[PDB]
Amino acid sequence: LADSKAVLNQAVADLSVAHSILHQVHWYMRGRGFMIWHPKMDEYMEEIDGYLAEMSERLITLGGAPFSTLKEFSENSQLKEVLGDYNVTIEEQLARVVEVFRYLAALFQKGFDVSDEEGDSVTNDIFNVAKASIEKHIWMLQAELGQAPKL
Amino acid sequence: LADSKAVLNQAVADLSVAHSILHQVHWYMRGRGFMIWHPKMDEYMEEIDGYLAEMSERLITLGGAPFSTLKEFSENSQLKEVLGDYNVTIEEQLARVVEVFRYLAALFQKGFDVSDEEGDSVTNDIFNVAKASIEKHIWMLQAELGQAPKL
Amino acid sequence: SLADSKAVLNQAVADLSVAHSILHQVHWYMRGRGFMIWHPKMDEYMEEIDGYLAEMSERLITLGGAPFSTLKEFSENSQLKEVLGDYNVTIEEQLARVVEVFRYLAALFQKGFDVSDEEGDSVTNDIFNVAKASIEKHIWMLQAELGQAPKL
Amino acid sequence: SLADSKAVLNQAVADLSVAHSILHQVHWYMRGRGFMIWHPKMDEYMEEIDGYLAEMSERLITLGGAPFSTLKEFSENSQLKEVLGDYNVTIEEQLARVVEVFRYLAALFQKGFDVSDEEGDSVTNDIFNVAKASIEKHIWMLQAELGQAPKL
Amino acid sequence: PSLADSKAVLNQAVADLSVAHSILHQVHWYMRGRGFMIWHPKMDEYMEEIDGYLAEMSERLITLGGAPFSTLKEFSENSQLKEVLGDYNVTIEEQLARVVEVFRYLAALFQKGFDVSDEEGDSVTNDIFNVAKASIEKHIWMLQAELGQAPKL
Amino acid sequence: LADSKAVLNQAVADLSVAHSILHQVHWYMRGRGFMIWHPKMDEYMEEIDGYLAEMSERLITLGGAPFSTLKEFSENSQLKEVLGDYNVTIEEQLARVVEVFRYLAALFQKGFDVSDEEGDSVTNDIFNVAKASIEKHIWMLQAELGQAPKL
Amino acid sequence: ADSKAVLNQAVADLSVAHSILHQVHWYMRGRGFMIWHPKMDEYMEEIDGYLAEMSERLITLGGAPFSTLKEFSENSQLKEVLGDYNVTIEEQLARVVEVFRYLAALFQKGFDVSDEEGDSVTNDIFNVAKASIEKHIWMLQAELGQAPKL
Amino acid sequence: ASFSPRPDSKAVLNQAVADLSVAHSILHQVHWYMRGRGFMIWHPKMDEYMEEIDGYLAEMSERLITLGGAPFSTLKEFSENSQLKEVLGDYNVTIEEQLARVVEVFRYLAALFQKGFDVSDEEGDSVTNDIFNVAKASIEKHIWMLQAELGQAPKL
Amino acid sequence: LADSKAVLNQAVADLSVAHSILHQVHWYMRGRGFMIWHPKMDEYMEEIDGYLAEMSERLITLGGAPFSTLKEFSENSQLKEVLGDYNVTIEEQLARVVEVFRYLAALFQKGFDVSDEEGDSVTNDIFNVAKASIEKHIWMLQAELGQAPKL
Amino acid sequence: LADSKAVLNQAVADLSVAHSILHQVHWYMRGRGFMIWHPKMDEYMEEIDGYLAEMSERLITLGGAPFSTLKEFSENSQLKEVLGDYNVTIEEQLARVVEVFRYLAALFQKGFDVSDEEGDSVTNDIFNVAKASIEKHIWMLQAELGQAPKL
Amino acid sequence: SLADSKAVLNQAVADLSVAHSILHQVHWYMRGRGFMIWHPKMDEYMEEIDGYLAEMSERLITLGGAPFSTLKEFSENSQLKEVLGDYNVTIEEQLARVVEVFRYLAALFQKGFDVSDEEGDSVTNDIFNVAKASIEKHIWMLQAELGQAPKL
Amino acid sequence: LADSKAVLNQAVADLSVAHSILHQVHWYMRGRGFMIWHPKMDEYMEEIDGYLAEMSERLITLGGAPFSTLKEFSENSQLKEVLGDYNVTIEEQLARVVEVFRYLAALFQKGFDVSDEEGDSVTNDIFNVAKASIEKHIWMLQAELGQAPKL
Ligand SMILES: [Ca+2]
Ligand SMILES: [Ca+2]
Ligand SMILES: [Ca+2]
Ligand SMILES: [Cl-]
Ligand SMILES: [Cl-]
Repeated sequence: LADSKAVLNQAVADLSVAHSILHQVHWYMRGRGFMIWHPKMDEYMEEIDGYLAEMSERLITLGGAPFSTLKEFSENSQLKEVLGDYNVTIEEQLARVVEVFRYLAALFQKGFDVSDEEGDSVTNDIFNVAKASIEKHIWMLQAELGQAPKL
Repeated sequence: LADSKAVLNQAVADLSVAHSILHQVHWYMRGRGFMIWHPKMDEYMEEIDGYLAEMSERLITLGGAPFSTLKEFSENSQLKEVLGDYNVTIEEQLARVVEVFRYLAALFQKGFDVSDEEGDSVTNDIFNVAKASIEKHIWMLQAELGQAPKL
Repeated sequence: SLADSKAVLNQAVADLSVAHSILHQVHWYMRGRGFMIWHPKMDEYMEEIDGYLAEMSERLITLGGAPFSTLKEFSENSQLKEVLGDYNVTIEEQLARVVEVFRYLAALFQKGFDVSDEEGDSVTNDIFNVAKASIEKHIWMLQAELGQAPKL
Repeated sequence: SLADSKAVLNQAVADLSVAHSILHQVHWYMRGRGFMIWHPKMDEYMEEIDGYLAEMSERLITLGGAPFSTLKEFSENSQLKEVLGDYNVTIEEQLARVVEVFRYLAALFQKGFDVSDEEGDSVTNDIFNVAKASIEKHIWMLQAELGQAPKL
Repeated sequence: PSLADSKAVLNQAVADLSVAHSILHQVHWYMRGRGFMIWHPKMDEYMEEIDGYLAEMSERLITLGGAPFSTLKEFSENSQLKEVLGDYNVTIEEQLARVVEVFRYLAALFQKGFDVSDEEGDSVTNDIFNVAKASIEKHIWMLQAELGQAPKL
Repeated sequence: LADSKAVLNQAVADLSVAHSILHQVHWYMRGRGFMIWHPKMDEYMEEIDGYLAEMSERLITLGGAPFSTLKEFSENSQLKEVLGDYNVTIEEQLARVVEVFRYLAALFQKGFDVSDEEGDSVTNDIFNVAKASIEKHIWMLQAELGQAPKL
Repeated sequence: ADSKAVLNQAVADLSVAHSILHQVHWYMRGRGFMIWHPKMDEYMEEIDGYLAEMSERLITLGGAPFSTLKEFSENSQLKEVLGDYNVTIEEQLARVVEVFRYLAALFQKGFDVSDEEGDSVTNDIFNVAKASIEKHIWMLQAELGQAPKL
Repeated sequence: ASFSPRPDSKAVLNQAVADLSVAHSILHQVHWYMRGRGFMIWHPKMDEYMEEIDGYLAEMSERLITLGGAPFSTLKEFSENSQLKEVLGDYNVTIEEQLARVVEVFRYLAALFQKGFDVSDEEGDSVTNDIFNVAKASIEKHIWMLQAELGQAPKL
Repeated sequence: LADSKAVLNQAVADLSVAHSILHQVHWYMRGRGFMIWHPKMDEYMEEIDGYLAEMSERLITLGGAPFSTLKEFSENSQLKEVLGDYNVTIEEQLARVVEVFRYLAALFQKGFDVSDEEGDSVTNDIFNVAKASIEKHIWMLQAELGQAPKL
Repeated sequence: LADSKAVLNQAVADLSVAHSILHQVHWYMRGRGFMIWHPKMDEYMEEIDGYLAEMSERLITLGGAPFSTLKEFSENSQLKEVLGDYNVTIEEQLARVVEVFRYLAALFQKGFDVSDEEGDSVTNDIFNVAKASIEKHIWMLQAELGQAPKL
Repeated sequence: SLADSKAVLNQAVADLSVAHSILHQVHWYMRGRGFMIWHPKMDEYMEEIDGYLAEMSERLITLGGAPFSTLKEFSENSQLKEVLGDYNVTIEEQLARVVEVFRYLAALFQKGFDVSDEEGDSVTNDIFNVAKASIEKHIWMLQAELGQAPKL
Repeated sequence: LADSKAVLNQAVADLSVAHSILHQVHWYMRGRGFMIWHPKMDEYMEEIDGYLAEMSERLITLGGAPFSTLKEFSENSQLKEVLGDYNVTIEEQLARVVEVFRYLAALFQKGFDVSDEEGDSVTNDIFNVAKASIEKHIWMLQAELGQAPKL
């Protein structure tokens, strides 16, 4: 992951698995707070989809070839998936979302660094904008869980 | 179409009493979650009013005569009302709404079946659409309570 | 100190609930020339009555009262009288029924205005004033359709 | 399998085309008290009829059929009869004409439902059910304006 | 070339539309009878449309170097429309027929405005009058139809 | 002006003449600030029309008979009109609008007081709301003119 | 009398034009379908708008609009044919051009007749319709690689 | 070059300018420092409350200016003339305590608006009287809802 | 796929793979018509996400457990994925979309039939509504390709 | 036909230079009134662009060939441009806009006359509508400058 | 260590809070020709200042900081000085005061840009860049009203 | 900031000529695809006008003096214009747009570099955002032509 194209493709894989994890959280959620957090997962999925559009389009624009099959996403992503379980508590589900978002914020920092080293300023801006928004979500999720952001 | 007319009128009575119960829950709600659930009861009331419109209008269209006094609603409905009470817990209020919705979904199954037996496809569809949404709400309310829909 | 304002707000909860029921009967059983305009107009009036019901019930809860909240309580405490629906009522008779209900509500709202003013409950007083204003405007328009002066 | 479903979709293409023309005649030639309500109301009904024409023609094409698509085909295949426009028709005679058209359409839509309910094309079946529901609701309202029961 | 007559007819329209607006307001306020609920707000739509022609025609007069009438005295004195005291006892049919008469007058005035501006070569003014006449004549057809009558332009 | 009906009808006349004066200011305006103040007169005319609607409708509702001819407006209004003149400065035009608004605010105080005495609380509120807005405009116009409101 | 006759001619011809456009919309296949199929809907809505304007003006003038499919079909100068899927996009768009050239010519006739009669309201309705139809002719022709050739 | 002279309807309007400015600051503190279950509904609710407070500040400051007054218009003036007390922000506060703080601020404001209602009524300034009445109505509705979240009766 | 729950879960897997395939077509598209069909794939992706929401939520509501990992989607779907290739023509890409949509319409017919025999009229309607819309897309794509729908 | 096409093409050149002049006025404006008049130039530019669209499209429709290079616009326009200068007063700027608009209104009268002579009624209407609005702007600009329109 | 980025964000919280107060003073005490344009313009500028306050305070919280959140803290930490309101200030003087505040904010935002670039806090860096761009554009417009170049 | 100012003014000239070229393509377009690409040129012109506003305003803000005559735009732009020609193929028109956009993207990279060198971070962002969008359009135009972006 030492060129802009490679880190954008890593993000295509990781955002695709993150979307799948968010969807599991949305579907399997139970507990007090469901009525606010279940639809919130749809907002986060739309957010992730937007990152995926910006980063995939930029990769194509640069002459790359985005991963575009579930096998590629699953094999390249560093995120791990588990079977859905309704008995996970809402506190646990929100903590899972924070863990996913911390990973994405770290990936986006890597993308920011790789693109800055290569002078790809457009790609650098894409990762900076996505990092800003995801870190704001981490502050809010952590605040609901009674915690500091701990970036 | 005597039985289709009869089940549409039963729904007019039951939806009228359901709306009154939801209004009670809206007004008397106290406890953590109030700010989400108090306005949610307004959304459920608006939806119940929409079914009351659809079903009353269809009954009139079929040559029936809708119940249209409080006495007729209360005496024909199988839902029981009790005095308002601020000390019902918020989770008990949600379970009250689940009980009302389980009753409505069962009524709408009966309506679906009666209208099918009398060949009244328009009435059958009104009950089918209403049942779908009420069952979806039962899932969400049960999820907030940490439980399965049990439908 | 505000027992009477609370009592008149709860009277309004009952009467607005029965008024809504009567308006619904008019909406459903209406037949006659003018149906196409007055049938949906009843829906507009029902939505407005629901608005006053929200304002007045919320104010009652806010003052530490307990709104009537069952159909039996509305029926027993309202001063309005319901009758079985009948398609043979003329559309002019239906509109006159609405005027009668509205004249009662305007009178109830004046009572609420006076009681709340006596007790110094200026917020409740304004709720009854705004509601009375609009109901009276409706009485003018309904009466005008019926070829009459408002007769307030 | 699909023959009856396609045939009734095409019948509906012809009948809806002629119904649209009849409603346009009513819209244009209308005179009398109620004009200002009922003249624009015919535009609303015409837009609804055009909506069903789009749904039904599109499903027919989708199923491999070929919609009627000339005025001659519409006129020859429709069971509705058109007459010269006449400004002397009374407004209640115009509304009765619309009710007659709508009763025919509701019966056609019931036929469409009947050939597609188990047998035939399930998507066609939903289209005809939604259309029948709305037309029957209009028959109630038109009949109510005329002081009558729906008499379905 | 002199646009004195295009200016004069625009100003005549300023006065007449002002008085027409007042008559329509009277109809709106004093209306009683079956049909009130559709025709009372309809008079508001008509007032708004009359106000729009007032804006178009006054602005064009000003643009042409004219001086619009701008006092009630000037409107009342220069208008050819006559006003009567408001009366709640006028039937809906009579009120609609009064509006028809006002509108036939306006359509006639706008035809005069069309002809004068055409003769003076003022094509912008000409178009303003043409567009206003078209809509007023459409309303006359609709009002007359409510009254069970042909437009009879 | 004896009673609520009478003061409402006085306002019908005075608002009608005020609208005419505002229209004159709108049409005849010339000078720096035209592009702000010419459309502002349209806003003020629309506000005036709104009070005319509220007050006329209330008068009809009370069983009165609104003035409804130009002769009645002109004869009963206390406002005086003069011929339009392009040579009036914009600051004189705005001062003329202030004068009209001070008159209306004073009339609406009279309407407030008469209706209060008669126990006509609905009419009372109409006059109070209208006075509030007109006085706010007097502040703003006076400020443009470099002066205190001086109510 | 002549303005009324040409308005009614337009009622018939616009009715048939609408039917032809609908045939084009329904039977369309070929590359370009996804842009041109919904474009026919826009043209149909525009044609219905002219039909409203022209029929209402005719009624307003004391005329009696054609108001039956048989009257439209018999009085229109446009010819309809059975619908067929085996028509290329270029032939479909050329059909639309032919119908629009006809309408633009009819609207010019309406303009001339109304001008002669001094019916300026009717004159303007024909002028506005002709302007828009001619703009569509340019675009359709351009898609076909052609000049407008009015 | 002196402090605003200590002073009627103008005086209570200016008191409200100071108190609303401090109430806004306290709501903003609650918004920023909020943690605990309920954050996702109450954090944005504070923004709605701040916008509402800003609305009253506009109504009341504009009325004061219209009456020939001179609103407080510096942070020193708001802080020193307000009866509300601010404390340093702290993340360790529970949702229940945060909402209780908002209730206390709103009870104070409703009491101030009753005083403004009473003064303006005595003076015959009916426009000012209505501004205070409308603001009081909405604040008291919020007190009911906040209290209901806390399981409490409104106690108004 | 013997009960409604099983066919709804099959749809969860197949819609998830169909979404991935549509995303590939969106990204790798080249040829005349790109400017209209590239954004059309976004519309189809949103349509598929809509089907997925209706069907997953109904499965949860019925007491089932949706597939919710990429491994589950890949393994259970009958749709096959291939590596992205820019050197596929737009005609080939649209034909690929038609193939996917024919499969989904056939799945929705299976779901319609299973739910119909169970008397699960709500689930039956979800499949019928999705059938109707996807088959309308097949008509349009085929028409662009110069062909009959050939359902 | 030839003369209408020639006047429409003249308008394409003149509107292009007028747009450039108005942009200069927008950019170099300084003085009291900037905050009203700077954005007003944008409204005027948008309106000029609208006439450029109408007149160029009509020219193409008639079989003509619009000027479509800056060289053609500058060489064929009758309007003269000068270097931008911040030192111009607001009132001098507005006067420059009035001069441009007077020229455009005269050109549109010529276009109206020529198209009327040729019987090109569609072209005639385009010039008439454009002239009407430009003359209304001349009234308002002149009013701001304390003057009559002086058409 | 993001000590310096946190510190400059908190400096902005204080300074934006005082700037909002100064703009509110200008809005309230404004008199003179141009009032009708510049009085509401101050509301737009206040809304903009409040937007930057939200962006910068939220970023500070997200980074683990603790925003100033009392009026005493804002006043004591801000570098901007407030004076008592005065109706007798001319429009030109009021606008010049706003320019001076905005020049200060732009310089603060350049400091925040610099500090955050040095510390590698690219998200904070972008927040200050976007705010500086807009404030500088306002300086151009205000100076242009005042007959002057921006003189950044 | 002399060189940041100069590159902004270069962009004012270049964007003005690019808008003229895009207008020519819009007007003279003939061939299959006209109906999608003709209005597309309007979107691209509106976007170019947006950059012209951002860049000109920034130049004014920095104390510069934007080019503001057609002569200055033509003299300073490096884009060459030719006479309009209806017989250019539609695919050649799209390739002409790609050539103009490759030039603009190179100009914007130069603007990014010069402003970064001079420490003008605001101007730097303006150029980065504009370059990102133009590069995205090059991908899409190239894809229509069946080819890679080839940045
Ligand atoms: Ca950005
Ligand atoms: Ca409790
Ligand atoms: Ca060619
Ligand atoms: Cl509880
Ligand atoms: Cl070509």
